[PDB]
Amino acid sequence: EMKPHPWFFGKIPRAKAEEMLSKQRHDGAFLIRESESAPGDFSLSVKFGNDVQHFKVLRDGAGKYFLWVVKFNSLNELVDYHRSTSVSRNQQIFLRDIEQV
Ligand SMILES: [Cl-]
Repeated sequence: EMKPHPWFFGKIPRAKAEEMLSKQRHDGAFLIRESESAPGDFSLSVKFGNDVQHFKVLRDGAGKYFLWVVKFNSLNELVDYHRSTSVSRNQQIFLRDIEQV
């Protein structure tokens, strides 16, 4: 019973993603947005404690997506990968869906 993903927020400003995620209770709560500072690139924003961390979604020459090293044919696969491998090199932070209304 296929539903849209609760993590894609399109073109919300960086600050608005911070505003929204700061109200989430659980570390790893996250969203993918379309960067305003680098149009055509995506960004990943993630709740951690009293902070919101931002990551560039990077592309290889073939248009595969990655944060650090492991890359995927889709944002959806990148997201899913990072539900169980940390997005961060300084903390263990695993992507989890927002609590949505
Ligand atoms: Cl890990």
